[PDB]
Amino acid sequence: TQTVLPFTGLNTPSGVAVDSAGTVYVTDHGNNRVVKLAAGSNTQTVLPFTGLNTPSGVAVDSAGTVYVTDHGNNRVVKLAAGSNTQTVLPFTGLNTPSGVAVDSAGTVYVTDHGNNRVVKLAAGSNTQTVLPFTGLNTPSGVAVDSAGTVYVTDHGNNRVVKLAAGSNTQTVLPFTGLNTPSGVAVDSAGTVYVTDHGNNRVVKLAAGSNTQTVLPFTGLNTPSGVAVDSAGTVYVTDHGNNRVVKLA
Repeated sequence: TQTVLPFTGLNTPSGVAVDSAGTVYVTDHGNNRVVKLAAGSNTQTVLPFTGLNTPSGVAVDSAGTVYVTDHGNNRVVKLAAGSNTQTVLPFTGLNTPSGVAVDSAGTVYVTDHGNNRVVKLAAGSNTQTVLPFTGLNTPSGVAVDSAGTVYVTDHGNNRVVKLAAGSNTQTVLPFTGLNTPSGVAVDSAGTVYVTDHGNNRVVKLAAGSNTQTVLPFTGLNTPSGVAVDSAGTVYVTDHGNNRVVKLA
């Protein structure tokens, strides 16, 4: 049984993320803002980002710092926890950052939609590293697990790829029948979840498995972002329906 979250006033929402407290963050892309809801509350909070233009992905780190990708201004911005200071991360050469993820060490991973690459920047660094994915076509969703394995939605090629921590060669995950997929997420068991945008469904694949499961969402309409919390609850931005839904 899915539950609709009590967000209000969303338009064409994009990324979703969930922090360790169960607080859910949504990129309300059509309104150039990020909104959050705490577990159990009915009051949503608009975050103090300024100057966003066509945001898409959102991530939240351990300390509560929020990262958002911004298509108009072609940048990734950080909203500092507490101070609420907004800074632009010093990525270089982006053409339209799509997805963002942050790992336990504060390293920020971004999909570079126009340049068919994934780039990462450690905390406070002026060195960005291009990850050795190959043959991507308009990558969008990205996620990183506690091991450092990176998962990328290769949107143009209707597939999901991973680069395991330690490896130099990507693996194509054995998802089947995806169509223009968008968001991706990974839980602490290594189960991967993907928004199969073009077939209105969310699909999941347990670690080391070859058999995917279709999650029992209903009435999704062109879904976009996906996230999973520490209890296994899956959150999907139901983009075409201007809402966010969750499934325990």
